[PDB]
Amino acid sequence: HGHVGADLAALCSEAALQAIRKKMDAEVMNSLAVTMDDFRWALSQSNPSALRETVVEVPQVTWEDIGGLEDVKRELQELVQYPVEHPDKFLKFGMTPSKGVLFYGPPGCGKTLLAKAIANECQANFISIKGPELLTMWFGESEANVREIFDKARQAAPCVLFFDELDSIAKARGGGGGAADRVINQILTEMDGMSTKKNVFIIGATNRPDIIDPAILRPGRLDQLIYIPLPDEKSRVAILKANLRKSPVAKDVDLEFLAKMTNGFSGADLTEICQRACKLAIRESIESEIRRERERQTPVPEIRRDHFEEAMRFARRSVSDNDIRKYEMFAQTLQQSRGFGSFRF
Amino acid sequence: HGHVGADLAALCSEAALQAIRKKMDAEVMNSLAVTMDDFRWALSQSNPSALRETVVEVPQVTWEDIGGLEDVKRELQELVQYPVEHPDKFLKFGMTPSKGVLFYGPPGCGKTLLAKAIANECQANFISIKGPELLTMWFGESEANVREIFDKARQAAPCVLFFDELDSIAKARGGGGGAADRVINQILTEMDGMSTKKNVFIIGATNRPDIIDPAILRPGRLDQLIYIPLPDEKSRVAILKANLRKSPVAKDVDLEFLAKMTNGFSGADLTEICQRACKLAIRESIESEIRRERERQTPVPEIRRDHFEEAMRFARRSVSDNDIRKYEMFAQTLQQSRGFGSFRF
Repeated sequence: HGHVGADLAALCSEAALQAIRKKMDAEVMNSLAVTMDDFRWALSQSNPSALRETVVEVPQVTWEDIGGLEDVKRELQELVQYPVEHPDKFLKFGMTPSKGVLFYGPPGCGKTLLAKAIANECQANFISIKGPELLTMWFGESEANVREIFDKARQAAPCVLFFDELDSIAKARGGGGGAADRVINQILTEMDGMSTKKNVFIIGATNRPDIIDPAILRPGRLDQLIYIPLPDEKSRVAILKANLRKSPVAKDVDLEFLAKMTNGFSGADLTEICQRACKLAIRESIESEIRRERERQTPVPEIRRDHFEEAMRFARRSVSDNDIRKYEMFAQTLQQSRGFGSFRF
Repeated sequence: HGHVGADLAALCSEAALQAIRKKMDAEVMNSLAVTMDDFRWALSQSNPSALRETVVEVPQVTWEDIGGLEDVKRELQELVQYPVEHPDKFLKFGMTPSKGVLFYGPPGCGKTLLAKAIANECQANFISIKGPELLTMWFGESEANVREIFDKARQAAPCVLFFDELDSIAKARGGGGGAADRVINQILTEMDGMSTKKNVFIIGATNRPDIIDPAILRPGRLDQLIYIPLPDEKSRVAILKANLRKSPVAKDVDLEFLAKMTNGFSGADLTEICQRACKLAIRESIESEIRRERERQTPVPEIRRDHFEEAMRFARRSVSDNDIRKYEMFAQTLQQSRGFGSFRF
């Protein structure tokens, strides 16, 4: 990751030289074996340069890592895919495609992997602007490097410009102020700049949806807001299956049972359940090797479900019942139907 | 109103003597004509004594004056009628009938006429304890006259003890305090005292549901809370029809059109629409009599729909969009389903 072609040449170079300095003696030269251990050493000792240069890439989440969220899935399809994959209908009905949408909800409930998924269906380059980048632009007073971000979105079109943690700045000046940050204002300017063409969609997501600039939520700007709740039972069984993918997990482990036990568990907590089960399998397997080598020389092939019990004993429902309460209060702050239901004639 | 049998005898006496002092001359004595004008004069000059003695009476609202509120109607039936009209099933399933329920919502949206209606189906004596009575008990430090109210409910069983404006005291000490009022505590004592038998149901209703004592909302006490929203289109067409009942209203007036125009209008505002239409019909009819008698001697049979236009010009949606917002926030403070939906097995 963060490896340009010259970095890859350096990687192959140092791996081949690790093979050379592993052989360590002319026919033996031709019999060199560049084995995966050499490439792993080269990776552990490779200094890449292409970090801090944000990568545009169609991500790999495929909407099955993020299960559930079916109405949110329909809104995201209608907001991203329909403008770009069926653009004739939009110009037929005269609807301008929406410039942006704004996720909100509990932290780490599958918001980043919910814009990657729709960027994957859209086959659009995904540009994630994390919260530290916005903060860095707010502190160096370099509020004009978000012109570069939007320009990079323009060249890398179609896009999903995931302004992750859009309320980082508002948290960073909690309190003389009141609205309209340094670089939030530049995001507003360069968001009002581009037309509804060029298929660049800003999906900036906020943990705290009330402290944000209310000028962001104006129409034309990120006017659609989409509540991303805590995972439903389908959503968190898909989350548990996705976090445990590529990891050798047992057959007698019942992942739907785990997803059925865990009600208020955010997606990040469901990762930390698996990352404390994998870690505990590491501990047991390493201890197995240790007491084998010291005694038997002189295996835990899979994460057994007894690891998903003593690992799940340290289960912290990280988001409170009063955080999601306030997110619901903001949610039907945005719900003001109020009697215009059954509008018939 | 407020007339005991001795007061009715005094009423007939003064009406008959008004007939006597209207005749004002023995055969003419037998030809006295006690006409309705004499009874109306007697009523206008009758001093009744039975006021300030609260009346227990099966009220006349019949659930059609309060239209709509269908789920609220089902909850009130299940809470009042089913304990008293089908009590075998409750002792079969071991369910104790709930001691009380607590309405809340926007002021004057049909909360008083929503406990009268269910007291009418239940055919239960309806005891309305208005907010000034609770305030009077809180100021005189006579917090032991609510023992008498509950005792009167016990004798007048089955009851609907509508503790109207239960949060009068909490408004009267808005702010050193914090909870547990003088006579709210006695309401709690005599509410916990009576058993689930005797069929006495407390339906105390609050405009402000958050300032009330949180010990009221404990189970056993007024644990069920029922949101009484602003009238729906069926509800406010029934309200407009009920307020205009006994008043001569035209045929070309379209009351469903009125109820369809008025979205945020509380029930009290829909009364003041009709009580400014009736008042303007009074003005036009009286002015008709005035310019007839001064000129033609020397009719507005009905409230025409041109009165319901210039009367509707002075239409004040009295409850704001921020009051009902807070009532909805309290309502989904009482909604924490949150993932236990689709609890299957």
